[PDB]
Amino acid sequence: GSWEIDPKDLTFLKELGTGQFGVVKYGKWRGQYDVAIKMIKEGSMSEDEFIEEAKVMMNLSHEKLVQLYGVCTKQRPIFIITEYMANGCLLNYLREMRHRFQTQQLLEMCKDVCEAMEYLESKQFLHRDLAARNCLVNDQGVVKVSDFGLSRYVLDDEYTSSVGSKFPVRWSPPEVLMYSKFSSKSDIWAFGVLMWEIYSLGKMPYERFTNSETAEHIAQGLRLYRPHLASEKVYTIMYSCWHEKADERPTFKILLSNILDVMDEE
Ligand SMILES: *CCC(=O)N(C)CCOc1c(N)ncnc1-c1cc(F)cc(NC(=O)c2ccc(C3CC3)cc2F)c1C
Ligand code: NA
Repeated sequence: GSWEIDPKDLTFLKELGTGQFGVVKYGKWRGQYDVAIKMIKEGSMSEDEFIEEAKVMMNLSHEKLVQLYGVCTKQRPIFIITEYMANGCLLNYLREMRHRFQTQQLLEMCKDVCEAMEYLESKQFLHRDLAARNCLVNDQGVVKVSDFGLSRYVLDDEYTSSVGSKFPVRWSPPEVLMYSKFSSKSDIWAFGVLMWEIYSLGKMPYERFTNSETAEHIAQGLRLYRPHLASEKVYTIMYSCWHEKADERPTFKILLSNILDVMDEE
């Protein structure tokens, strides 16, 4: 009935880990509904800017998005209440079950993310930090996209600056690195890297390079190799995401149609 949640309705049960804004806890809303509670660390977020734009994020609704339930702002620290995902982040899930993953399950993961991204693209809403660490897995093995657009409110120069140690260089196209030009085509690039993370079973992209060496090699035309579990058709799809020219990259609508074609073929 309102996006402002009463913190007295929340029960804190277990710490889930730490994100870009600090501690995130698992809990219950009104003792029944499972929730993730982000406890926004002091000085980690542009809180006023986030609160002013929160309603747009609140209205984003799709089955493949980790839902934003509401906020607790009449306090300090503020809370962000989200959908809880029982299997945690995709990156750790891939690493934990690595040699038990089948190619059909890997394709299904790509499809789930692609559907979420096709929806964000239709809303002209940028994720800005799409990667396996920012995708979550529910109890049914469904992959959902998490923390879309939250990148904009980070107060941490190491993360927001392209020359910073926490900036997601390995998921960034050249126009983001050089010109800070974010678009649905920069999310396309990150999605290609994410497909590679899925098919490589959670390997770090360009592991033999530093962040600076990655940016340099990519600018010179180097691309991620075909993972062992990726077929020629799967590699063609992820590779199409890495066109040097943003306008020559496919849309998420085109990517989804290509993923469904591979699914129907196998
Ligand atoms: C990858 C490891 C892992 O499993 N983690 C971090 C736990 C996932 O836990 C979780 C669950 N199970 N459901 C919903 N939400 C979470 C969650 C927990 C956590 F500790 C951190 C986060 N992520 C963030 O808070 C986060 C990360 C990155 C960014 C970048 C600026 C965009 C923002 C942000 F809020 C989650 C989602
Ligand atoms: Na192979």
